[PDB]
Amino acid sequence: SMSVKKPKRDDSKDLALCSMILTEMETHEDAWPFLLPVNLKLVPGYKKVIKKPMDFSTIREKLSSGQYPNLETFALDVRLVFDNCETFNEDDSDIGRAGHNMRKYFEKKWTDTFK
Repeated sequence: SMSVKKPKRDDSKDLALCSMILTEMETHEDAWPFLLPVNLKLVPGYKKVIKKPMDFSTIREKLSSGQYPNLETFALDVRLVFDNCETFNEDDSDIGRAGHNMRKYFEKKWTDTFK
């Protein structure tokens, strides 16, 4: 509360470390469904159904331009990429499997880097 603070966690490396995680996600072989925004002119249903589209290139631009106020808002956009994927794609599809694999990969890197 006022004049009552928990000990200050060192957050000075968060930017760099979120960048590294995102590089590793970008270079995974199963990243291909997630590298670029879904083309809303060419994919029927996407625009209406997915209220908040997100992809790796859009996270990379937000990160590089100081649009993430803290590491939680960064994790929320990465998870949004996978939650979108699950909303639109069957589990038993190449893209559906890609999303589950990438989510697992992300979550482990997140815990190992920060928890």
